[PDB]
Amino acid sequence: GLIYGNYLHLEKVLNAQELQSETKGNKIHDEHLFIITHQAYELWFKQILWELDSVREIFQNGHVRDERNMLKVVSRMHRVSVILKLLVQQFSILETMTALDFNDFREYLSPASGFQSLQFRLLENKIGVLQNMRVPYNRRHYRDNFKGEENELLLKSEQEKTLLELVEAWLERTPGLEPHGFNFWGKLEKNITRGLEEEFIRIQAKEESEEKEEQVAEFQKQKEVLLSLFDEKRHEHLLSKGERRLSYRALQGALMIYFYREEPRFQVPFQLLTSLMDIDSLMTKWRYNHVCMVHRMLGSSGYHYLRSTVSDRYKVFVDLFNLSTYLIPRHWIPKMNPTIHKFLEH
Amino acid sequence: GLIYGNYLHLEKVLNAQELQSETKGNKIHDEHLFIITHQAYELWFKQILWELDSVREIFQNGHVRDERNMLKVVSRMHRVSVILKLLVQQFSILETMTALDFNDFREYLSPASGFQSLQFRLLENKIGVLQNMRVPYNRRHYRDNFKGEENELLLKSEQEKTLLELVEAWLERTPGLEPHGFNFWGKLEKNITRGLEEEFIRIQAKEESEEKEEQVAEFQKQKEVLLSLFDEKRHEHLLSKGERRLSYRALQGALMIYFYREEPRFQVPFQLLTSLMDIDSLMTKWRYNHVCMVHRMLGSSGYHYLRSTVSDRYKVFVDLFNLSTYLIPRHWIPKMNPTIHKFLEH
Amino acid sequence: GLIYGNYLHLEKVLNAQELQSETKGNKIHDEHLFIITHQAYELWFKQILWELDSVREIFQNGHVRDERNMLKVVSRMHRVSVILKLLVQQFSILETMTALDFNDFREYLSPASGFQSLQFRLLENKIGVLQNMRVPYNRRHYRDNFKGEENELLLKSEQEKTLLELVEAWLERTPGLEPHGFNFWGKLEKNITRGLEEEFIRIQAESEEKEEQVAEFQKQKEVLLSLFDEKRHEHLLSKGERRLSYRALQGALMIYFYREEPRFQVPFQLLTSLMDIDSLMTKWRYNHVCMVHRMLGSSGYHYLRSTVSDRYKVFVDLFNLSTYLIPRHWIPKMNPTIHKFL
Amino acid sequence: GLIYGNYLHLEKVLNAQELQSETKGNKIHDEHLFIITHQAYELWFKQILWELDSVREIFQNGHVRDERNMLKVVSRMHRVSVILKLLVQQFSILETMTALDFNDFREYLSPASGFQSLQFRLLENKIGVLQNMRVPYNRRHYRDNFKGEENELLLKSEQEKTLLELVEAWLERTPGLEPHGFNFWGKLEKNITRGLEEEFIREKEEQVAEFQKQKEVLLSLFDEKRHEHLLSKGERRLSYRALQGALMIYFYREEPRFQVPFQLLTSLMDIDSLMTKWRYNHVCMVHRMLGSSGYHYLRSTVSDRYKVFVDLFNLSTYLIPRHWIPKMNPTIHKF
Ligand code: HEM
Ligand code: HEM
Ligand code: HEM
Ligand code: HEM
Ligand SMILES: c1ccc2c(-c3ccc4c(c3)nnn4CCN3CCNCC3)c[nH]c2c1
Ligand SMILES: c1ccc2c(-c3ccc4c(c3)nnn4CCN3CCNCC3)c[nH]c2c1
Ligand SMILES: c1ccc2c(-c3ccc4c(c3)nnn4CCN3CCNCC3)c[nH]c2c1
Ligand SMILES: c1ccc2c(-c3ccc4c(c3)nnn4CCN3CCNCC3)c[nH]c2c1
Ligand SMILES: C[C@](N)(Cc1c[nH]c2ccccc12)C(=O)O
Ligand SMILES: C[C@](N)(Cc1c[nH]c2ccccc12)C(=O)O
Ligand SMILES: C[C@](N)(Cc1c[nH]c2ccccc12)C(=O)O
Ligand SMILES: C[C@](N)(Cc1c[nH]c2ccccc12)C(=O)O
Repeated sequence: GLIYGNYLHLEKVLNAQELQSETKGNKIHDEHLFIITHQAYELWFKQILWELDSVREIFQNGHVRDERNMLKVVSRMHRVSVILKLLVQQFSILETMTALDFNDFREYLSPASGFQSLQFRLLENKIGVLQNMRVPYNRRHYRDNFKGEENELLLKSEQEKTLLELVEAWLERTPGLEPHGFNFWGKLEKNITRGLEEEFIRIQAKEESEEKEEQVAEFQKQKEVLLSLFDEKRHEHLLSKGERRLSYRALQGALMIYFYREEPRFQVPFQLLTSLMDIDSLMTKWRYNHVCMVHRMLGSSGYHYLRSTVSDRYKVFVDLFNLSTYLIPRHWIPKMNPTIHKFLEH
Repeated sequence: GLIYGNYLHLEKVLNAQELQSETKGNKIHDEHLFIITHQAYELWFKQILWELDSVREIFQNGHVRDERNMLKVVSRMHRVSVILKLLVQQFSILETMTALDFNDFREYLSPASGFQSLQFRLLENKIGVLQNMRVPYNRRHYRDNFKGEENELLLKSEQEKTLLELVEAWLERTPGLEPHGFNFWGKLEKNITRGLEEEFIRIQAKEESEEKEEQVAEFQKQKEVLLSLFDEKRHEHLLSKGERRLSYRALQGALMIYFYREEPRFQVPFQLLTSLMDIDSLMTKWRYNHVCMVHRMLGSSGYHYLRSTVSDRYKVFVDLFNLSTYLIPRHWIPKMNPTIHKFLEH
Repeated sequence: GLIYGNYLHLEKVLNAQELQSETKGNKIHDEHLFIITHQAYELWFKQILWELDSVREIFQNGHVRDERNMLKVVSRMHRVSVILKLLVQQFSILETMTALDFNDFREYLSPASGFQSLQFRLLENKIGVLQNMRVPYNRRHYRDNFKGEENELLLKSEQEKTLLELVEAWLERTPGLEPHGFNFWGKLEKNITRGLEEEFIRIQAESEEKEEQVAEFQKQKEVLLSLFDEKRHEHLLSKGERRLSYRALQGALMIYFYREEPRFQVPFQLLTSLMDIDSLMTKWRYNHVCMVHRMLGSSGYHYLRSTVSDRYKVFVDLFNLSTYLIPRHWIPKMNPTIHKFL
Repeated sequence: GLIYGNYLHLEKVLNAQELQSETKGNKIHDEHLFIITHQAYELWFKQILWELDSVREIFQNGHVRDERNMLKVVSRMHRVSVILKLLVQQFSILETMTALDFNDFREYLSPASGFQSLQFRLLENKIGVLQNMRVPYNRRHYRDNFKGEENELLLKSEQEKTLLELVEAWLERTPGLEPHGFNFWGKLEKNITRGLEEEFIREKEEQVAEFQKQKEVLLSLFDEKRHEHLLSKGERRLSYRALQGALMIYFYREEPRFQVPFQLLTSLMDIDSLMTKWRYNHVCMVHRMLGSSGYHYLRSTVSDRYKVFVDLFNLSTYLIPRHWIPKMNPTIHKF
């Protein structure tokens, strides 16, 4: 019969700790911590990949089309964000190691680095970090540090469909964008154009003041932004610059879901969007906590490379965050009368 | 040169995941989570054992006598409590698994259980959980479930000196208890006896009242407690009953440190005492969070056994917690005379 | 315009700290911490009541009948559990206060206690802690400590519909229980009866294993069939060992088993959140007890230790549905025919 | 006798919630959360100020000279770190509010802002954030937004001695720096110079290239003028002597007299870290709520211009082999 230690293959897991300081005849106690910490990180990366790959497959193989599967999708994404939340907290363990003490074994580590985490890279890639959007380290590609089946895996990760791509595809199919249907984008442009007109009238009416002057300038700004939403070419341009990532139609789908999130069919889809943003947030918080530690340990340069990874260029779903820019009054939102509610009702 | 994956023997760590559901031709997704969670726990237990064993050795080998080593001792104990804090939070990850989903692979796990965690047992033992006071599960001894070098290791863990025993030894050597020296115990008994007398007079003077009675009743209770501290035989009795764990002299040492904690030589010792209590607390919080989950997963015998492990019967440093019972007014505390104070400097 | 400090009425919030040790001419530093900690707890209790009362209203006014409201309901319940998670962590702040230091101002507190938190009680009540099932303190009822409008509010809180009651009501209306419809309960009894038989046949196929298998089977059979004894339920209900109506229990199990069906996805989330709130409330109680121990020693401790029991778990029924888990293949197949109803 | 609600003045605390959305006849549910969150933050800031001011006083009144007070000092600093850790987690509560929902009451807030947290500013100042090194928002001074007793308090907070200043003073008095005593700085320069030479005596090019880099850094430690210059720029904060005291404590931390002082240094760095983490978590949220200047201004607060104890972090840069560290034989350890 099956025993715990065997079920968990602890013969492997708990015989994987080799202090290099010890191997070279100068055992340093805190090296053990350094080893375990990373090994735990790698376990959890493996788990995250497990969840993420599973969700990619649900999209890739069209199961997501069957909306019964949305609960599973959101659960696993949420689980990823829970794991990441932990991985952030896990830095607290390694903060128990002083720089002075780390200094006593750092030499036996050269020339190895976290940079060589295949899994971390797989994770970046599978979520949808693009190579053109990557900061080079020492003017080199991240993959040039990897060889063999490893380089092969990393390629597959780059070449196979990312979560971003798969979500984009799914977002494009969001119900309500059909011009022959609810014509969301049309109704939205109209309602915003109308609404803005109304507002300008209001402001013009205001008695010549400095508040008014301010309100006028504000209006100009908002009007610009709000209408920029309907400039597909602006989008295509911002896409090429990598300031956006999602297709124009995917963006429409996402905003559809934002605005109509209470409608039954969009309740769990809205949760998914939230979770995708959570993953981006937590990944960046991981990067920041990593930076903050490397600083404490090595001083001021990897530090600056790392500091550069704490940017929106590494946020895959930055588009979802930026939909907050285009928030309008609720009353401007195209009406979902019972008439046109049925298509979003399950 | 050295590569990350090799340094961390990831060839082992990341090839230790064997879904039994998959091995029996019915892969269940959430099983992977269950495996990784446990594997992470076991990594961290290993680290805790590493820290704990190191601190045990510092005591057993008299390095703790050189007070330079106190910083190291407290840091590592604190590190243990930081890890435990994390392990408690780690349950949040496994709470992402529904009971319904766990039910879909629980069959392939029989007859294995967490009970078979050698390391968890080693940890209990090395801290100082006593078998005499271990709740039996289904009329079984915990060790009877283990065989081979495992059973051997568990025995060694039981027989070799525990942290409690080693701390006890060290506490017995606490400066200030010397009757021919500061005579803390003597001065304390005197000051308490005197103080209590004084209070009684205060109350006796009061006029008969329900208040007076309420006060007299309280005084009797306090007097009882405070004086029970000087009944060595009561202690020896409670020791045999396992309601206390520390020698009478170790108890004196601990209270010495509590009362004079601001004195330089006692500052880090007091920190150590705090950390020992923290470890007990977090260990029991681990047990409670484990229970809370087994309930959500299996419903309500195991559950009840587990609920019973969340008791003071498992609290190794219960004596340190209970020194709060014997708090006296500050002014009752034997004054540290300038000459005397010298013995607590470095 | 509006100023931050005024918007937040900080003239009140940040002039509410009066050290009693200082008022009596012996200021103790750590008293300040003790005050702030509690004040923060109370702020968050107020917020929890705000969320909880809002959700109660959505149920009581029948808005929950319109399923567009489910996202809001689950978000606010989830928000409650997030606040509670914080309130648990908040104990870590007060653990920075030593018992020795607390001892230096404890006297100036008498005879006040956390016990007198009106809000904590309102929260217990509004979730659905029953007075009859409350552990007595000092051989007396919790409310005897309260007077005036406070006692009045506490009564209202006890008498007005609890979250449990309102969820019960809603669970009773769960689709699928209709005997004329999917007849879940019927199909379930049948499928379990059948499934158990099939297992016995497997088992009937002598060994140590066999001995074990049959013992397991016996209990499982007992448990699973006990589910269909409405009388046992009504009995356990009167004993307060269960809380939900038998019909509500059917609704809940319906949702468990068919949770992936779109209409049940967010409802299942709600059930999970209700259990989370119970769990976190218990974790708060445990962390409270653990601290009172470190501070006062060894007995309110014992009273408190008694509050960490199933007597205080309002949705214990939802936790215990794990007992009645069956193989997936036993679950009545959700008719593609009528699937559209769900 | 005393009642809980009265002891805690809950008549004030629990009657301080005024939804502006409600005051203007359009109550929005999530506004309540926004209010409470901030109120909780402010309570905890008050507590932090209480701890911090107490520690400042222990330094300023010379009690820290009596080393029995070090336990109290480190406990309270650690307590600050624990509160800050909580305040970081507290953002998770407000993350339960969607941008869509926040949008429904944001209007009733104009023109109010977190910027106007007197306490947050008092906290920045009392720790030792320098005004000249503060990034302007909208080409404006932070204090310009405050008037009355508030502006007065903020000034006092700027003018009275900061934690940094008080720690600096104390670090300068670290035992061991006496040239006539252990003569740490000399022993250090000597041992380093010697060891570096030996290394030179000993890919090879890259190693030599690295050695040159190393040597540069290590020797830069003894350039008092470089330091004084970097000090005036505000790229460093501590006096040259305080820096020596700190490094003394780093290297000899195991020595009993330095055990708790080393803990203090660690905690000062922890407070810097946690303050920055607060700033970052605030940013990461304003982004999800407002989208996009504020975000970027805030991203600028995650600069080391806001790290008061940056000197303590950077002592990791000047790390030598242990065997280079001047030996503390008990005779000269007697202290
Ligand atoms: C003492 C603690 C640590 C130090 C000093 C440290 C140092 C560094 C440095 C300097 C780099 C930049 C590449 C290089 O120059 O070698 C780096 C990158 C990295 N580290 Fe760490 N690290 C630490 C802990 C960790 C931990 C716990 C993880 C967990 C897996 C980790 C994972 C990584 C990863 C994945 C990268 C590449 C990041 C990217 O390219 O965006 N490191 N680390
Ligand atoms: C699905 C999650 C879990 C379930 C259902 C579960 C179930 C159980 C049960 C029923 C027991 C009591 C003994 C028995 O009946 O075999 C037990 C004990 C134990 N479990 Fe778990 N467990 C879970 C997760 C974990 C995790 C994450 C750990 C991490 C190491 C763990 C470690 C243990 C240990 C060490 C014991 C023995 C405790 C003692 O004897 O004091 N379990 N578990
Ligand atoms: C020094 C810290 C604390 C001590 C010593 C303490 C002590 C006690 C004691 C002894 C009781 C039992 C009733 C009594 O005998 O007076 C109690 C109950 C209670 N305490 Fe605390 N407490 C502490 C912190 C807190 C905090 C931070 C809260 C936050 C609100 C709190 C809330 C309560 C509540 C609500 C009760 C009633 C609980 C129930 O009946 O189930 N206490 N406390
Ligand atoms: C909906 C949530 C929040 C939003 C949208 C928000 C927005 C902003 C913005 C845009 C700024 C930049 C200054 C300005 O434009 O007025 C700011 C600054 C600030 N916020 Fe917030 N904030 C939020 C929550 C909080 C919370 C919970 C705190 C906690 C008290 C807080 C404290 C501050 C502080 C202290 C500043 C000034 C920071 C500095 O100057 O470094 N905010 N906030
Ligand atoms: C396993 C092994 C090593 C690491 C590191 C890591 C990375 C860089 C390190 C280091 C540890 N100790 N010193 N350095 C020097 C920094 N150099 C190295 C590369 N060239 C320029 C920067 C992090 N995680 C690990 C896991
Ligand atoms: C690895 C493997 C298994 C586990 C468990 C665990 C423990 C008990 C379990 C279980 C999983 N699934 N069903 N049970 C039945 C409980 N019974 C068994 C003994 N007789 C009464 C209770 C926890 N962690 C694990 C790690
Ligand atoms: C505000 C004020 C006080 C509290 C307490 C609290 C409650 C009871 C306490 C206490 C603190 N310190 N000692 N006790 C004594 C416990 N018993 C003794 C026997 N008679 C009844 C009281 C918790 N939160 C508070 C907030
Ligand atoms: C109480 C009241 C408001 C706040 C904010 C806060 C600050 C600025 C906000 C906001 C909320 N919502 N929108 N803005 C606009 C940002 N503008 C203002 C200045 N001009 C450029 C940026 C945070 N905490 C609060 C507490
Ligand atoms: C049938 C569909 N699930 C349509 C779809 C796409 N994105 C959505 C978001 C919310 C609701 C529905 C959708 C599909 O084609 O996947
Ligand atoms: C020399 C000594 N380390 C003395 C000692 C024992 N316990 C203590 C507690 C606090 C301070 C000192 C001690 C020893 O005998 O180990
Ligand atoms: C229309 C309805 N909301 C039906 C209902 C009740 N409970 C449920 C649980 C899950 C799904 C639907 C329901 C009502 O009658 O309120
Ligand atoms: C006597 C002294 N406490 C000297 C002092 C300053 N910093 C220190 C650090 C560690 C040890 C001692 C000191 C004082 O003058 O305050």
